[PDB]
Amino acid sequence: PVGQFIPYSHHVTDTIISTKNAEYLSVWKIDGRSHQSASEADVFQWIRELNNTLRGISSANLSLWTHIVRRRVYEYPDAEFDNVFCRQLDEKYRESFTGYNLMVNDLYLTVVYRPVPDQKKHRQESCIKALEDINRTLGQSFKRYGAELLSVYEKGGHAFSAPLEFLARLVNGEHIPMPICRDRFSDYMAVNRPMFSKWGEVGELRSLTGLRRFGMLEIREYDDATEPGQLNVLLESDYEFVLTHSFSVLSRPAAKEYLQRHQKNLIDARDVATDQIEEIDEALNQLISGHFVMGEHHCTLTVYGETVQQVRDNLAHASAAMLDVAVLPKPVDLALEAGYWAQLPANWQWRPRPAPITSLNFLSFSPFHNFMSGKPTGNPWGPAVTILKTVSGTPLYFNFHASKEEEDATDKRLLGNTMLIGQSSSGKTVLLGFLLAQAQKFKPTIVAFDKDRGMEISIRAMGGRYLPLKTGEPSGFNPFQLPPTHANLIFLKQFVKKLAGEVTHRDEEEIDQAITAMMSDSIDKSLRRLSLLLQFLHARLVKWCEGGDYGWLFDNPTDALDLSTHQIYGFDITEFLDNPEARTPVMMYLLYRTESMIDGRRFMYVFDEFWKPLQDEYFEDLAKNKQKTIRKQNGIFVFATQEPSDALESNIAKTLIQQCATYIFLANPKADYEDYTQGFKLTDSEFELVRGLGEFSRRFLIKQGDQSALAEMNLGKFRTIVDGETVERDFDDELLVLSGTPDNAEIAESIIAEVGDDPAVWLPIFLDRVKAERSDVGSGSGS
Amino acid sequence: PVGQFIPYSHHVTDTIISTKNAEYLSVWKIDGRSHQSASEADVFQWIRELNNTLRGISSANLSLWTHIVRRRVYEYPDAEFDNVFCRQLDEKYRESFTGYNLMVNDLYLTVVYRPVPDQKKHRQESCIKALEDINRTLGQSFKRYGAELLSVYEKGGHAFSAPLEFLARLVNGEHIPMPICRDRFSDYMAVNRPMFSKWGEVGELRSLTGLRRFGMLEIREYDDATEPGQLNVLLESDYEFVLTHSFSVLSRPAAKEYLQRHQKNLIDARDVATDQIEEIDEALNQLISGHFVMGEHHCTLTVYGETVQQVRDNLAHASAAMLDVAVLPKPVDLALEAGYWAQLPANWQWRPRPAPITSLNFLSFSPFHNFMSGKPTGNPWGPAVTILKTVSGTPLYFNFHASKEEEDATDKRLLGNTMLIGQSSSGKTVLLGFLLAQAQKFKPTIVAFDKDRGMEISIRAMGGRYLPLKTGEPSGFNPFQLPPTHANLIFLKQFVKKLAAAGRDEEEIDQAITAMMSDSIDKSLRRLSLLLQFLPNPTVHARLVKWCEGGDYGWLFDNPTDALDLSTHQIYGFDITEFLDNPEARTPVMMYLLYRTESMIDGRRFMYVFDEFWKPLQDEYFEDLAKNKQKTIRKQNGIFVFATQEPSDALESNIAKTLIQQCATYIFLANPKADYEDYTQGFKLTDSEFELVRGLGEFSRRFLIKQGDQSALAEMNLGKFRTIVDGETVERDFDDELLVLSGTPDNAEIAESIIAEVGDDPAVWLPIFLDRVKAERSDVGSGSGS
Repeated sequence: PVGQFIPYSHHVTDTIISTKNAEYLSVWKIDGRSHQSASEADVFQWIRELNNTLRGISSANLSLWTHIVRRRVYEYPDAEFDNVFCRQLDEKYRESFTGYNLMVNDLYLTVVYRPVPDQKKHRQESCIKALEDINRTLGQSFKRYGAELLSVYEKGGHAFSAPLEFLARLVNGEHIPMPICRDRFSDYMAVNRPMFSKWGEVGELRSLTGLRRFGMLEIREYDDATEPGQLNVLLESDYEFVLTHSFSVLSRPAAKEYLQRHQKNLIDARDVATDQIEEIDEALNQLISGHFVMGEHHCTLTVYGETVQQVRDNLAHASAAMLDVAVLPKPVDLALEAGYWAQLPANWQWRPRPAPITSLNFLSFSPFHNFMSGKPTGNPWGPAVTILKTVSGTPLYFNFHASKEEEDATDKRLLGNTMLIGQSSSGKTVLLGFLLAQAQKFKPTIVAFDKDRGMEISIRAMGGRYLPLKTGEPSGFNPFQLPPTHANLIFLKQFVKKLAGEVTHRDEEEIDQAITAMMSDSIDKSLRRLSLLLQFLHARLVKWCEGGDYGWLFDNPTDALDLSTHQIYGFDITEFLDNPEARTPVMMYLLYRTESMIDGRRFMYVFDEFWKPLQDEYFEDLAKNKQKTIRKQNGIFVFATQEPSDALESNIAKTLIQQCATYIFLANPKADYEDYTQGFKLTDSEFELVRGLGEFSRRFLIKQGDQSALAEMNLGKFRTIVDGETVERDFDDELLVLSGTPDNAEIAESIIAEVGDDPAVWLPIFLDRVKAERSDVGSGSGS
Repeated sequence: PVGQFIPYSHHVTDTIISTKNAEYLSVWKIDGRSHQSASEADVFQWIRELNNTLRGISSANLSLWTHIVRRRVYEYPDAEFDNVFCRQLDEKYRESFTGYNLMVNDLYLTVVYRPVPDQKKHRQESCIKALEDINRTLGQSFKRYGAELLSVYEKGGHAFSAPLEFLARLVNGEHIPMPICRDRFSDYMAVNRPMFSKWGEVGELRSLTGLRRFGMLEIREYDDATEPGQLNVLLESDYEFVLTHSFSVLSRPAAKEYLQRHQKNLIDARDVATDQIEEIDEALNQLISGHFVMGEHHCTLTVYGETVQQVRDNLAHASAAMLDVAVLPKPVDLALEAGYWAQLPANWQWRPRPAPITSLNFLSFSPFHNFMSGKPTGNPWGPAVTILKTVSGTPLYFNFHASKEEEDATDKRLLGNTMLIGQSSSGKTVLLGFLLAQAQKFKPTIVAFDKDRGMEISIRAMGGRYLPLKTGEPSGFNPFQLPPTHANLIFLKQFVKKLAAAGRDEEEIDQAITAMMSDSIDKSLRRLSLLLQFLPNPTVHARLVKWCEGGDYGWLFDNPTDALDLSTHQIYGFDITEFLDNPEARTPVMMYLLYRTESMIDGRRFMYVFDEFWKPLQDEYFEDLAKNKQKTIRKQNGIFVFATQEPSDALESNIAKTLIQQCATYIFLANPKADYEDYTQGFKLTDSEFELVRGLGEFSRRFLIKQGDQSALAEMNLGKFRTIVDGETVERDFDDELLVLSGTPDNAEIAESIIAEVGDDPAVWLPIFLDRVKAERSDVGSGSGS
């Protein structure tokens, strides 16, 4: 049958998996350091640190199985928006990938402990303690690597097994979420059994997504040298394959005996003393000195597909890309019937060929892969944008919340803050408008604070509120002046930031309590109450000058209910570089209102030049306490500053950098310098990349946690429906997200003054008309 | 398994590999000598020179194994052009090759020294010295044979050891690049494992690319009367075969004793086969003097294919083609298995029948005769173009980077200068355009100096500039001379070459003119106008103004700048049509053009193109800068290609003879005139190659291509149609012979139309205007006048 060939039986604890041969397993899901944004000394230092780690995690009680699974992305739920602009953008982006081969490649590392009644239970508990020590040391040496211990999807429904299903994805060919029952896992739990041909050419695998066929390659006689990332040319890899590097650790005297027999072979060659006995004696010296640790090893690449000519084509391309880098893959005959059963990490019996390798040549073969999202689908929301063009590589799946320095991981969901920095108008607002437009698939309510009349047409076409501020016109927000919790506290803050220990600090709290007790008795009084509050018990200055603050509650009604009608809200903080005269009270009560509003969804506070308005100590107290409370309770801050080396002088910017998850560096030219390496936590290669992309390349360095790569937008794509359609250029709905100020501002104002409700169906029609007039007559006629 | 049948062990030195029985191999690749160019009686002289070499290194430790491998060439890449006209020409030429005679054959020779603890190391260190001596001898003897000693290939990505890959090709069936590693080669070479069954079955070879089958033919006859090319009739056939000849040298007592045994059985005892007893006595005295060397020799023909009826058909067709040359093949039974392991050059065990033959009957059965075929890959650039219609169908794979007897040091990549010889432009311009398009395949920086408005449509459609430079139109000023880069020396040389024509060393006077000209820093047309309006204050500004003629339209001086894409292109062209000396017109404009285009690109693909190359290079400055420019530009990846209309007029000069001496690929087009003591003296042909060039004809564009020491005829043949395609609606080719051939009244009107009638940078105005050329000239042009 099939159940005798798969050795697992979960009977111990969360991370450890027992079996019938009394072995124990523990699976890690890693997404390692990117192999595109680092120097050669950095990857050499990484391999040296990993070898110094694995030198202690040794001594014959260990088997490490590194799996590199390149898999299609069937789990991605591309869905609808229920507004026509964002659905049009999703349609253009989804069919803007003309054969991009959307595959993601995750890593796994299986740690297997094998030692060689109540005493057997004691030995089992000793293996549990020993493997927990191994897992603790491995997690302490994988802090840069993003290695989540994979006993993490527990208690979903009725006790689902997370160190399982990866051991199903090897054996079934599809990620089936395994249930834990009081039974054995080898009975009939692994459902989709594969079958083999009688000659052993290509095996078949009857999954639920369709019948597949697979072929394998075994690596033998690899090169005597070892590049650190030597076999990373199989990550582009149009294969949907599974790579398995098994290293079962041999002890020191067993490895010394193996080199003794190898020297006996190389010295008793029939009159060919090939002078190769000078590096194996050096290897014996490194073994006795303790610099190495050797063990048995086999590498199997199982490439999947269908229509066996295509499987053989993939096998031939894999053999070509392997022999390019000086390893020799032999194909497999009927021993493939054992080789797939050598895929599982409890398979010393059906092991194809145990080549003894040193640990440096094992870490040099599986060091780790390029950059993707560690959770493509599975975030606290859905995946925001399937960003293409990690440059010559996989997709991105850009998320606002990925990871951070994982200390005290409990009592928090995930840090979600992002810093979308870049040079002034060099491709910042188009990316921010695109991300805020694409994020609407799981219903957030974004609140934006602009730089200078930017992102206007995007938020206005999304259905947003977007009041544009001018401070002279009476159309503006009014002081609401009715919280029945700490009206005295907000009267204190209003008095001190209206006079602008402010000036003398003499009994202003008595003025606040007097105006509260004389005016508010108790609830639901109108502009009579607001007029008493404005008049008597900005303040003295506008009271004696009559000019400069018309936009506040100066015979303006209580516009306080306007935070349940729309979803996107937008305020222009353009003419407010004169803080703390005007910018900090306005944003003080705006952030007061919009922080009293928390609707449970992702409240995305979008800032443009966040260091400009937040220049008061009240916003420092908010950037401590409110930032902790909002990044706790399903809130997301999206900053976009422009001059970060001019922003780094304030400590508010420092404490907002230190609590920010994902960074985007867009178009920083050579005018900026080595201060990206300190504060922003970069290496030298990442700053070299962001300075070497140039000025008008419109691609950005994305960095999440300890991973970094590049990303583009690719606004040139076309599709083929039956014959090859026209080139779309992604230029329809591109001037609406770029937000050129005069055309979009004038036409948006005039056609919200022409048709009443804010349209997604009628605003871009005449917006397209008024943009096409300029873009056709002004740019084609005169030459 | 198979690891006991394939006898190889580790590399011992750079070029010598080992065996599990302590034999030492060294693999040469022999780009063999071209035999269908001189095959009257010099073939016997080549065979006698090779036998006089092989008698020197007789050395009964030795065993030679030579392999003729016909391979269906797959490594020639598809040519992505990123153009429209040149891509159309590449598509038309690629569909022009349905001529099924692909399969380049390459010839290898493995020298196997078989030497019959620390003493074993001494044995190895003596066998290395002996095989290095034999390698030096065979290198000095195969100098004209295009030899290359296959070394350990020190950078593929780490180290890739490539005499081993050919040793893989005998056992695997494809060029598998075998990486050198910490394991003997007997355990990991045989990737594609063979299979054999029983009586009535040919061998199977289950490769990853597809299933293959193979049969074997064994040479077993008592034939003596051999010719030096008796088995090159298979060198044009289509089997994808591997033909192995093995010759292990018999020792002198064993050779004399077995020759005594065979002569007792043959030339004596009352039958004697009269009269075959005469050669044996003098040959026995020659063997006691060593003039013969007898050796165990066998030969197998492994014929590859698929669909075993087709393998049996190819075996029967090879049987007929070898029965044509009085050789009797035999099919191989179950000993095919052993016979397949008879191909690897360390197996004296699995040999079919080690019958002894002499050295001349081994060097005559398998000499290094080869149809000329260039490198498909491996050249430092991309391969240029394949051209068929050579000696018996096999393709050529033309390449500029072909070796020579020069390069005493291996400093540059490969010598790559080329020149065409032909009279009256008899289809020269079409060949130069057809080479320029397939050179535009791998993006070069072409600079051309055309003769009389030729190559103008090809350059203009290829993304070129093509200054007309003519003293006859209402326009014409295209020269600037304004910014100085090598100011004092080069503009001093240009001034003294512009004014110095009086019959007297005005060098310091011109130096003071340049010193008063440079006023002061970074000046424009104001500075050039100051240079024009400097006072006379003898050889003076008078002849300068009167030999620019005043309002210098055809001339170089008194111009504005023409700064428009002088460096941001890929193809530049100039004309020297109305340029002849007295007055000195052609030399300063050529000096200025070579000076400005010297430092165009230092490092990437550069190709100087010259038409009538002996015409501008006449003065002594051109000799000095030609020698220095060759010596410093051949290292900086700048190759040349010349073309002349007369051989004898080009051989009249001396610096032109120096440039002839340093070329690397000659293409002799067509000469019925054929002055005898110029082709064989200056351009270095033999007598039979010159007779070939004379008998080539006068209008057909069949040309003798000679590169290295190989020579073969070729025809580019852009006049051939086809018979089938996927879109079965049209199967004839007609175009692109009227755009590269570039008749000057067509090119003048194409330039006038691209200036005034339409206006376009790329080749997008072309095809209806090509109809406006062709159909309009055929209907209302030549035939119907008025």
